[PDB]
Amino acid sequence: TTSASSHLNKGIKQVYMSLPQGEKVQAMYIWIDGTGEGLRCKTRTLDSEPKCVEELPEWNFDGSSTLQSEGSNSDMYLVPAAMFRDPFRKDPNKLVLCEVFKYNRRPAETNLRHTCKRIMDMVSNQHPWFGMEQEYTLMGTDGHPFGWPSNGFPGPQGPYYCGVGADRAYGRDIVEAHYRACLYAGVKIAGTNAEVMPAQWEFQIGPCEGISMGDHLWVARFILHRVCEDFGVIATFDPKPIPGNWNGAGCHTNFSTKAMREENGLKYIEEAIEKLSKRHQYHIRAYDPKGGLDNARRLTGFHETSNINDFSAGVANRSASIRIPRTVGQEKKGYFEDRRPSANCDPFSVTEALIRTCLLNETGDEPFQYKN
Amino acid sequence: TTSASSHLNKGIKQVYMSLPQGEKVQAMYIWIDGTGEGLRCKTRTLDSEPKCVEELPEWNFDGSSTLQSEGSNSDMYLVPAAMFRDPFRKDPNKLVLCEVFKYNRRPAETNLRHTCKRIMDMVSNQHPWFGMEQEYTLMGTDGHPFGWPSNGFPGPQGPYYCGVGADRAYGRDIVEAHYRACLYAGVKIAGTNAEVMPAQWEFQIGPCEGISMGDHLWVARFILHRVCEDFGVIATFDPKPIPGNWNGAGCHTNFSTKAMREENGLKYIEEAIEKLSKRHQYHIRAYDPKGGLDNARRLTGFHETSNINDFSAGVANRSASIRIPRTVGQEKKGYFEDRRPSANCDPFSVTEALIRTCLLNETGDEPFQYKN
Amino acid sequence: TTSASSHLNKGIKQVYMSLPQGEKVQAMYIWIDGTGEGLRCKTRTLDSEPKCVEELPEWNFDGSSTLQSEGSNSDMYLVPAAMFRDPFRKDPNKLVLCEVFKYNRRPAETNLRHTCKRIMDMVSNQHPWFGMEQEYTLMGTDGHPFGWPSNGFPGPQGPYYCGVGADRAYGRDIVEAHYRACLYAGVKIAGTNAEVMPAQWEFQIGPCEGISMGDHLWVARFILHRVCEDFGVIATFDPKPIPGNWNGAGCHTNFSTKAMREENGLKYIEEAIEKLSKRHQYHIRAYDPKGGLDNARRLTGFHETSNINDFSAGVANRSASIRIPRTVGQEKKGYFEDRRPSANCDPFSVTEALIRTCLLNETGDEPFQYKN
Amino acid sequence: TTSASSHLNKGIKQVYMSLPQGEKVQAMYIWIDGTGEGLRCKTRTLDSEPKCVEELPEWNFDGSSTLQSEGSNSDMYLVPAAMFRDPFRKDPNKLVLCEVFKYNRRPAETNLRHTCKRIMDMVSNQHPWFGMEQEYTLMGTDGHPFGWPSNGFPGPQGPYYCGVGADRAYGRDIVEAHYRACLYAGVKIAGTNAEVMPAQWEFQIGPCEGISMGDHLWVARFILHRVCEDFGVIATFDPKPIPGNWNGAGCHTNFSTKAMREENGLKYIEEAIEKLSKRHQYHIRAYDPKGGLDNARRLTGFHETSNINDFSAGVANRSASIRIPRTVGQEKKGYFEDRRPSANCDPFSVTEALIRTCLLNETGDEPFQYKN
Amino acid sequence: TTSASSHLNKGIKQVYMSLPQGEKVQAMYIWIDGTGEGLRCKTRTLDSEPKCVEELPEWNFDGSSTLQSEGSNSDMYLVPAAMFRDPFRKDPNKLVLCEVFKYNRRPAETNLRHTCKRIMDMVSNQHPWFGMEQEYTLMGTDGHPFGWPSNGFPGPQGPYYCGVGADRAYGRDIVEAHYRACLYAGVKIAGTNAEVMPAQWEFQIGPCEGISMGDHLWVARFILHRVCEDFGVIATFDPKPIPGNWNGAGCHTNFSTKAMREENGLKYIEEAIEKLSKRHQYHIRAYDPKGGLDNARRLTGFHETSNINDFSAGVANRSASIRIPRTVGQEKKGYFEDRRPSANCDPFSVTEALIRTCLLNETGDEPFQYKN
Ligand SMILES: Nc1ncnc2c1ncn2[C@@H]1O[C@H](COP(=O)(O)OP(=O)(O)OP(=O)(O)O)[C@@H](O)[C@H]1O
Ligand SMILES: Nc1ncnc2c1ncn2[C@@H]1O[C@H](COP(=O)(O)OP(=O)(O)OP(=O)(O)O)[C@@H](O)[C@H]1O
Ligand SMILES: Nc1ncnc2c1ncn2[C@@H]1O[C@H](COP(=O)(O)OP(=O)(O)OP(=O)(O)O)[C@@H](O)[C@H]1O
Ligand SMILES: Nc1ncnc2c1ncn2[C@@H]1O[C@H](COP(=O)(O)OP(=O)(O)OP(=O)(O)O)[C@@H](O)[C@H]1O
Ligand SMILES: Nc1ncnc2c1ncn2[C@@H]1O[C@H](COP(=O)(O)OP(=O)(O)OP(=O)(O)O)[C@@H](O)[C@H]1O
Ligand SMILES: [Mg+2]
Ligand SMILES: [Mg+2]
Ligand SMILES: [Mg+2]
Ligand SMILES: [Mg+2]
Ligand SMILES: [Mg+2]
Ligand SMILES: [Mg+2]
Ligand SMILES: [Mg+2]
Ligand SMILES: [Mg+2]
Ligand SMILES: [Mg+2]
Ligand SMILES: [Mg+2]
Repeated sequence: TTSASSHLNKGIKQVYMSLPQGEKVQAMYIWIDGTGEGLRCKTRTLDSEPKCVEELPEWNFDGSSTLQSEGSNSDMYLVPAAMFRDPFRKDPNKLVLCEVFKYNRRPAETNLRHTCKRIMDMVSNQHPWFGMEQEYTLMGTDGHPFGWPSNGFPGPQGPYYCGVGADRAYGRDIVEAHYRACLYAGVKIAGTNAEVMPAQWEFQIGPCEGISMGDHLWVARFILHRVCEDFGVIATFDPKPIPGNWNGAGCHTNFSTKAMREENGLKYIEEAIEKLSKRHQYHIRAYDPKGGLDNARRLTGFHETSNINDFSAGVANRSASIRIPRTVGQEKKGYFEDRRPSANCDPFSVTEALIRTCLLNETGDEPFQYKN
Repeated sequence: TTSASSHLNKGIKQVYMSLPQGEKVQAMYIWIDGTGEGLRCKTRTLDSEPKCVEELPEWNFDGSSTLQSEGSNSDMYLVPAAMFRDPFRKDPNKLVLCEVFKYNRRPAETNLRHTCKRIMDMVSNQHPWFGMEQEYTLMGTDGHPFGWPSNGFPGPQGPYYCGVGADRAYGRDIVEAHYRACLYAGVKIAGTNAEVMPAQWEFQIGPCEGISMGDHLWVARFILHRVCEDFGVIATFDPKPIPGNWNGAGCHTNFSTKAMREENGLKYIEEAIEKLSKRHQYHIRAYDPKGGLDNARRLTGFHETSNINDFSAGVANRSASIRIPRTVGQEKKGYFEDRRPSANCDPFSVTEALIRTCLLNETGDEPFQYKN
Repeated sequence: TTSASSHLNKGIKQVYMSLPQGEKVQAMYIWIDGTGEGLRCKTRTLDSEPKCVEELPEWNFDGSSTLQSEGSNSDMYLVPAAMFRDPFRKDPNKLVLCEVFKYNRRPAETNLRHTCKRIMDMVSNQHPWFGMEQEYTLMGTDGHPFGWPSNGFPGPQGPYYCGVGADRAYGRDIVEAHYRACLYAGVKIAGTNAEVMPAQWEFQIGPCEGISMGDHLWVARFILHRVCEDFGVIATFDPKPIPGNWNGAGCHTNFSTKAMREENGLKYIEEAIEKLSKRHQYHIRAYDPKGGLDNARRLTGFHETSNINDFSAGVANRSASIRIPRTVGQEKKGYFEDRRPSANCDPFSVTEALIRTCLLNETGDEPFQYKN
Repeated sequence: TTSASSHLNKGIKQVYMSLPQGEKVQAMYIWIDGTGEGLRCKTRTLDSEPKCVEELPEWNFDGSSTLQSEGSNSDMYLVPAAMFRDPFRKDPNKLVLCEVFKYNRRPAETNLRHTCKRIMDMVSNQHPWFGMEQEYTLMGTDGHPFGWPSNGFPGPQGPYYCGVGADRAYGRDIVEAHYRACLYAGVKIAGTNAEVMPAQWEFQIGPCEGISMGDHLWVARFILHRVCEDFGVIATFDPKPIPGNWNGAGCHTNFSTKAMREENGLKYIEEAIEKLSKRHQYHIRAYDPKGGLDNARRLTGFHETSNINDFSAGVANRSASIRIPRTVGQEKKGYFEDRRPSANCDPFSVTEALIRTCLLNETGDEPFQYKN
Repeated sequence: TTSASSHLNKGIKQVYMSLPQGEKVQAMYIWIDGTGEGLRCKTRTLDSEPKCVEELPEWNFDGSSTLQSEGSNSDMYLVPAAMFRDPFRKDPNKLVLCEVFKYNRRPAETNLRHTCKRIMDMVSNQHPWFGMEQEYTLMGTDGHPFGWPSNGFPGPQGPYYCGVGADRAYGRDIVEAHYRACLYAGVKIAGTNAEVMPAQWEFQIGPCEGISMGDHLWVARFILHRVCEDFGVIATFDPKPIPGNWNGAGCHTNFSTKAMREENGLKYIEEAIEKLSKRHQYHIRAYDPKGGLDNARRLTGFHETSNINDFSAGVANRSASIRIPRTVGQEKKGYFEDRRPSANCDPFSVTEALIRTCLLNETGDEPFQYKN
C-alpha cells in the first residue's frame, strides 16, 4: 500500500540532518512542466543566504526530459519569481518558484503566470483578493484510496465529514504535517477540514492579493506532494477519483475587490455575477487544464454540485455555480464564491479569467490580445 | 487489529511538529452532530493568540453533511462556548467547544446546552457541583475488544479490576496519554482506574460547578477519541459492548449543593432523593440519547446494577439506583450518586434533569417552559 | 509471545508524556488483594505535591471486585502506609502503598502489615535488619519462558548463571530498567544477577530495618510487574515454574540484630538458630500463602535446595535450611540466611515469624495473641 | 476466516474413508435441541443394514447437556421418524431424524412434529402439498460474510443475483456439494440460485405431501451445516445477518390442495386467501421460533418485502404478504405463495398453522384442542 | 500448532503406499511400556500371512530404553496375545498386541493381563460382558486444545455437546477416520459422540466378553494415537486436561452377566451393587494408574460428577457412583454402569476388580493371592 522508500529507516536520515550545515546554503528550484499539472524540482548550492528573490540567479534545465522543448533547441530557462523558507531542510535553506522560458526567451506553453501578472498590474488599485479551497484524496501506491478495505469499500458516506476517530478520519498525520510545514514556509494557509469521502481532505489558502494567490497555491501543492512522499502515499487532485456515489474534488474560488468589501458592497458583487452569467462557456474552458473534460466527470448536478451545462447563482445556494454567503448578504458587503473550478485547475488561469470578465469587461470567446 | 493510519511512520510526523510555528495560531472548533453522540471538528488560522473565549469569531459549516439540516437552507452556525489549551499541537494553539445554531438562529435539535445554561443560572446561589464517572471500552478496528483472543474470550472476570501486568491490563498507554493530555488542556480530570472487564477503563471528571460540567466532559470525550486515533484503536461508550456475563458501561453522576456540603447536610440529601423517587421514568428518558432503549441492555439487576423498572435508594448500596456513600452518612454531609445514566448519556441533559427535579420542584412528564 | 499492547507505537506515548504537567499531581494507590499475592492500583489527582505520607487522604474501593467482601457492606478502605517517587510518571507524582480495612475498620484477611508493625515496635531497641533475595522468571504471554525455543528447551544448565551474551542471558532490558526505576523511586535495591535457569533472574533488597522491609519488597514487586507490562512480558514468582531438571525460585531472607552485628556476635547468631530448629513446621506454614504446598514442589533436596520436612544448619552450607556465611563465621559477627521461604512469600509474614521465634521466645503452633 | 479443522490435510481423511467397511453399518441420529433452532447428532453401530425406519431401535441422550432438562430427571429419549441415505459415509450407512420425548414419554417442548402429524392425518384425502424456499448466508468464523472484504463492504447490490464469475458469486463450492449430497440422500431438492446479497444463496424443497415436508427440510438443513463444516465456514439462517441496505433472508412457503390443483381450482385459493387475511397476527407468531423477535428485523416493507403489521395479497405481487403467480391466475389452477415466514422458521409450525387455518377453519388466538 | 511431520507432502506417501507388496507380510508388535499408560510399537517382516495369533513368533526388545529394566539384564520378551487387521497398511498386514515378560520369564510389573486372564477363566461359565466409554481431548503440539483461540478460550459450554457446524465441532476428521479404521481392524466399536467441552470426544467399545474387552480397548487407543499422528495433533487421556469450568474425561464401564441379562435379572444387579458399596476405596485405587492421584481432580462432585470420597447409587442417576439405566429398571433386566474410572485407566485392572468383588465375593484390602 505504501512505497518501498517509506520503509527505509527514517531514524538514520534524522541523524544526518542533525549535522550542522556550515556556511553554504541550499536552494530548491520548482517549476511547472509540460502537462500543466505536474511539478519539477532540483537543488543548487549557494555561497550565502539570499535575502530577497531578486538575489537568486537564473538557471536552466533540459526540456526534452519534461516534454516541453523540441529536439535541437532543447534548453529551457528558469527565472525565480517567489521565495519561501524550506520546511524540509529548515533555515537558512529556501524554496524558489520559477517561471519557465524557451531558448528564445519566449514564455513556455504552460507558463501562464507571465500573462496573469500583467493583467493583475492593470487593476492593482482595486486590490483584488482571492481565496481558494483545495480538495484532494490520499491514495496508496496500488491505486486505491488510503485506508480503504482491500478490493472493497468502507461504510456509506455521512460520518466522515469533519470526523474524528480511527474509523472516521484516514491519514490525519499527513494533514497535520502539511499544515505546520506551510506555516513555517510562509504560505498563507487559512485552515483544513476532513471531507465527505473518507481519506478526502481540504485546505484553504488566502486571502491573497493579486498574483500572490497563484504563487501560494502552487507552493502549497508542492509541499503536500513532498510531505506525502515522506509517508509513502500519493495525493491526487483528480476531480472524480472514485466513480459512483462518492464525493468529488473541486477548487472553490472566493473573490472580492476593495469596492466589494466596503459598506453597501453587495451592489458591486451583484454586478460581477451578472457579467459572469454571460460567459459560462469561457470560464469552463479556463477552469480546466484539459478544457472542461475533467470537470464533466464531477459537475453532474448531484452530491451538492451544479450542472456543467447550466449557470445559476443565488444567496446561500450550495448547488449553484456562484454562491453568496448568507452573512455577506446580511451585512451587504464581503465576497462571493465560484464553485465551478475543478481540483486540478491552474490558479493563474482561474484568477486571470475572473479579472478579465469582472473588472476589464471583456466579451467574446477569446482574451483581448493587448491589455483590455 | 489497528488502522492503516497508525502504521505510518510517526517519527516523520514529529519532525514536522518540531518546526517553530511563528506568529499564527491554530484553533480547532468542536461541536456535537445530529446523532447527539458524535463529535465533529475542523481548524482555522488566527492572526494572534486569543486570551479569552469571547474574542473568538463565529464560524459555520454545511449541515447537510452532518444530518442536521435540510437541502435548501443547509448552513449552520457555530458559537464558541469554552476554550482549552490544545495538547496535540501545544501552546499557543487552542481547542474551542461550540454551540450549534440553525440558519434562522434557533438552537439546533441536539443543542441541549442552550436550555441547560439558563436552568443553571436560576440556581447559581446554591452552587451545584457535579462529578461524572465515564466508563468506556477500547476496541480494535475489527469490532472486537482490543487485546482479546482472536474470535475468542479471555479468562473469567475477577483479576482485571484495578489490575497490573501484561495479562491483566490492556491498553494502559492510551489511558496514560489521555490523563496527561487532559491535565495539559485544563480539563478537571480527577482520576482513572481499570474496570472489571479487560480492556475496559474509567476516568472521573469533577467536581465541576454548573454548566462547566458538561463542557469538561465533552472535551474529555473528544480528547479520548483523538488520542485513540493516534494509536489506531476505537473507544466506544456503548452501555453493553459484549453480551452475556461481561461488565457493562455506565456514567455515574455525583450531585451536591452548598446546603448538602455543610454540617447536617444529610437532611437536604434525603429530601432530594425523595423527590427523585417520584420521577423515575422521567430521568430514565433523559439519561439516554434514545429515550432509554440503550440502558435496557445494561440495567437488568445483575452484575452490580439496578433494575431499569424499579427505583431504590440506600446508604452504601451499590445495587440501588441512588447510593449514599458510607462516609457521607457517617459525617452527616457530602453528596450522593446517581447510578442510572448510561455511558453514552449527554451531560447537559443529565445535569439539567437533576436541577429541575431537586432544586426547582418540577412535576409531570414534561419540562416546564421558562423559569421553573 | 508478547502482548498486543506492547506492539502499539511507544513513540506516540512519549510525546504525550513530554507535555508539562502543570500544578496538579498524580498519586497511584497500591494494595494487596484477596489472594495474598496479587497487587491492585488506581490513580487520583491531588491539588499539590504531598511532602510526607501523613498528608495523603484515605480512599476506598469496591471489595466485591477483588474477592475481599461479598454481598452488602462490600466497601473497603485504603490507608496510606509508605510513599515513594513514581518512576513511570516522574516527579512530582507519587506511589502510595496502603493497608486494607473492611467496612467496620477491622483489618482485612490479607492485611498482615497491621500485626507485623506492632511486633516490630516491641523489639525496636534491638534494631532488626532484614535482607531478601527475590527470584523470578520472565514468561511470554503464551505461558512459556521468554526467549525459549517454541515447544522446546534450551541447552543444559551451567552457562546461564551470571552469564553475558545473546545466547546466555534473556531479557536483560527488563532487569536494567527495573534496577534504575527502583533507584529513582527510593527502593533500597542492593544488586541483581542472572540465575541458573535462562530467563531467570534475582534482585536483592536491603538491608532494611523493621517494618520497612515489607514495604520496600512489595513496592519493588509492583515496579517489576509494571515495567514488564511495558515490554509485554509476564514476571512470575512461582516456586517451580518449569517441572523437572530446571532451577526453582526462592526468597532467601537474611536476618541480624544489633547484638549480632557487634564483636563476638556469632554467639547470638547460634542462639537464634537453636531456637529456629524447634519450630520448623511453624515457619514452613508461615513461609507460604498456601501453608507450604507451593514450597513442596521446590524443596525436594536437589539442585542446591534443602528438604521440605527436614531442618539443617551449618557454616557455608548452601544445601542446609540455614546458612552461616564463611566470612561471618571467620569474623565472629554478622548475620545469617534463611533459605526456606518461597519466591511468592509475603514479606510481612516472614519477618514477623523470625522476630517471634528468635526475639520473643514464642513456642507452640499458634502466635501469642497479645504482646510477646 | 476459516476454521482450524478445515486446514487439516483432507487427503489423509480420504485414505481412511476408502477402507472397506465390512458388515457393520453406521447410523447417525439427528434431533432438534432445546433452542428450537439448532441440531444435534451422534452415531451408533448396527449389526446389519436396516431396510426401513421401523427396524431402527430407540435411543436416548443426556438432556441436561442440551438445555432440555434439569439434573433430577435429565434422561431423554429419541424415536426415529425418517430415514435417509448418508452422503458423508455413503451406502449402506444411514441418517435418521428422530422425535424427542421426556423421561415420562411425553413430547418435549420443541417436539412440534407430534402435533403436526396428528393434525395432518385429519386432512389426508385433500393431499396438501408444500414447497419451501430456504435462504441462507455463508459466514466466515470471524462473524463476517464469507468472501467480503475485511472490515469493509463489496460493491452495491445488483450484479450478484443469479450471478456468475469470481467477482459475483461467493462460495459456489458449498452450494454444488450440498445439491449433490441432497440428491444422493433422497432429499427432494428442487433447485438453487444465488441471492441479491453476495455470499447469500437459496435452495428449494418440494413439492412434499403432508408431514413429509418438515422431515425433508430439517434433513436438508443438517446436510448444509455438515457440508459447511468440511469447508470450515458457517451457514446462518438469521433473518437479517447484515443491517442496512442489504437483503434479508426468508423462507417462502408454497401451498396447494387437490382442489386447487384440479380444474378451476383458483376459486378454492381465494377462500384460502380470504381465511388467511383474518389470522395475520396468529400466523406471524407461528412463523418465528422467537415469536416475532426475529422476523421483525426483515419485514420492514422495503427491499421488495411486506410490512410486519400489514396483510396484503394480489396476483403476481412480490411486495404483498401473499402472492398468486401470474401463470396460476392465467390457468385458473395451481398454488399460492406465503412470503411471511423467516429463514429460521420451524417447518412443522408453519405447515400446521396453514393447514388448520385454511382447511379446518380455526379462529381465535389459540390452537384448538381435541375438537380439532 | 501441528507437527512438522504433518506438513510433509502426503500425496508423495500415497504414491509409495500404492505399490504392490508382493508375498512378504508386515506385522506390527504393540505393548504397554513401564509407565503403565503409554504404548510402544515395532515392525517385522514375515514370510507368509498368519492365519491365527498362535503361529506368530515371539519377539523381544531392549527394556532399558523403555525404562522397564536396568542395565544388567535389560532384555525383555514379547508374547503375542491378540491379532487384528492393519488399517494403516491394509491386508494382508496385521497388528499384534503382546504381553511383556522379564528375562526370567516372569510377568512385567505393568503386565496386568496375565493375572486378569486367569481371573476370567475362573468365572468363564457366567459369560461376563463389558462395555467401556472412552473420552479424550484433542490437543495441538503447543499443549493447548485443538481449535481453541490462541492464548484464550471459546464460548461457554452448552452448544458443543453432540454439536454440528464449524463453530461447534473441532476435529471431526480424526473421529471419522478412527471410526472407519477400527471397523476395518475388527475392533468392536459401538459408536461415537461429541462431548461437552469443544475438541473433546468419546467412543464406545463393547459389549465384549471376558478378557477380550481389555484387548479391544488397548488396540483402539493405539489406532487413535496413530491416526492423530497422521494429522499432526495429540490425543490425551488426562482426566482433567483444562482446569476450571470445563468438563473432565472418564471411562465409564458397563457390566452385565448372563443372570442379569436373563429374566428378572434386576435382582442380581442389586446384589452386585450392594457388594460393590463396601469396597469403594479398593476400586478407586484400582481405577487409576497412579493409585488415585489422577482421578482426584475430576471426581469433585460438580458438572454431573460424583465425589471421589462418597459412594452412591440409584436408578437413572447420573450424579451417583453407580447408575442403573431407566430402561433396565423398567424391563427388570440388563446391566449397570460404573462412572468412577478415569479416562487413563487400565482396562485389565478395571475388569479384574469388578469380577473379584461382584462374582468371587472377595473382600479386604489386597487381592486374593492364590487361585482358590
Ligand atoms: N474577502 C475575501 N476575499 C476573498 N477570499 C476570501 C475573503 N474572505 C474569505 N475568503 C476566503 O474564503 C474561503 C472560505 O472558505 P471555507 O472553506 O472556509 O468555507 P466555505 O466555502 O463555506 O466551505 P465549503 O468547503 O463547505 O464550501 C477561504 O479560503 C478564505 O481565505
Ligand atoms: N461534593 C461533591 N459533589 C459532587 N461530586 C463530587 C463531590 N465529591 C466528589 N465528587 C465526585 O464523585 C466522584 C467519585 O467517584 P469515584 O469513581 O471516585 O468513586 P466510587 O463512585 O465510589 O466508585 P465506583 O466506580 O466503584 O462507583 C468523582 O467524580 C468526584 O469528582
Ligand atoms: N547485616 C545484615 N543483616 C541483614 N541482611 C543483610 C546484612 N548484610 C547483608 N544483608 C543482605 O543479605 C543479602 C545478600 O544476598 P546475596 O544475593 O548477596 O547473597 P549470596 O551470598 O550471593 O547468596 P545466593 O547465592 O543464595 O544468592 C542482601 O539482600 C543484603 O542486603
Ligand atoms: N402445486 C404446488 N404446491 C406446492 N408447492 C409447489 C407447487 N408447485 C411448485 N411448488 C414449489 O414451489 C417452489 C417454487 O419456488 P421458486 O423459487 O422456484 O419460485 P419463485 O416464484 O421464482 O420464487 P422467488 O420468490 O424466490 O422469486 C418450489 O419449491 C416448488 O417445489
Ligand atoms: N448388556 C450389556 N453389558 C455390558 N455392556 C453393555 C451392555 N449393553 C450395552 N453395553 C455397552 O454399554 C455402552 C453404552 O454407552 P453409551 O454411551 O451409549 O451410554 P449412555 O447411557 O448414553 O452413557 P453416557 O451418557 O454416560 O455416555 C456401550 O459401550 C455398549 O456396548
Ligand atoms: Mg471549504
Ligand atoms: Mg467553499
Ligand atoms: Mg468510580
Ligand atoms: Mg461510582
Ligand atoms: Mg543472591
Ligand atoms: Mg542467598
Ligand atoms: Mg426462489
Ligand atoms: Mg418465492
Ligand atoms: Mg456415552
Ligand atoms: Mg456412560
